[PDB]
Parts: sequence; structure tokens; C-alpha cells
Amino acid sequence: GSSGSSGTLREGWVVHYSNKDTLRKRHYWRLDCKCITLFQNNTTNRYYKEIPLSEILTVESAQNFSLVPPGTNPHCFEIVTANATYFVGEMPGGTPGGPSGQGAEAARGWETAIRQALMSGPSSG
Repeated sequence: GSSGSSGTLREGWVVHYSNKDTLRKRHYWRLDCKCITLFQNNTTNRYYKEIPLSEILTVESAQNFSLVPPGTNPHCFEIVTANATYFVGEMPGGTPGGPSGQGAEAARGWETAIRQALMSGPSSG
């Protein structure tokens, strides 16, 4: 089988938040075979922060909707870490006028991707 590692497994604007401050953070999320980099922006030269697959404890699907109100785009998947419950998914922006028509698979891809890359983590059953 083809043995080649191009690099970043996933890349794209993604928003996330914890269950403490709920400060949804939007930035170019970058996933790799080691960790998930975070670029505050696209133009930026450096990276905002780095999410080591090691930190991740477990990955679950959006089930808890107590944090955000009934009128705020929920999340796709949660990355239970050793600090707080992550909430990665869609961003709060539901309004008429020139609709984008996109926001379903984009997130899904991550749920799986992240899980795949995290396969390296010490999470072995």
C-alpha cells in the first residue's frame, strides 16, 4: 500500500468551546498524525495553540445542550480532555440573506479524522 505522509490530515475554519467559559474560539484548525495545531487565523505566521492527542481522553458526539441556549448553533463532537469538555462543531450564525448552504459534513469529517489521528494516543482497549 502507498506509504506516504503528505502532512496535515485535516485543515479548515473550526470553532470550539469548553464547559467553563464557553468562549467559542474560531480559527484554522489543523490536524496531524501527532497533534492538532491551531492557527488563530489563515494569514497568521505562527500557531495559536497545539492540541496534543495525548491530552484527549475520549471522543463523543454532541449530546449535551445545557451550556448553549436553545438559539445557538450546537456542536458536532466533544473532546473530553484533562481540563474540560470540548465542544467542536458549527458556528452560531443563522440568518436570512445570501445563504451559504454548507455546514453538515465539514464538521463530521473532523469527528472521524480526529479520532483516526488520535489512534496513536495511549487510548488502547
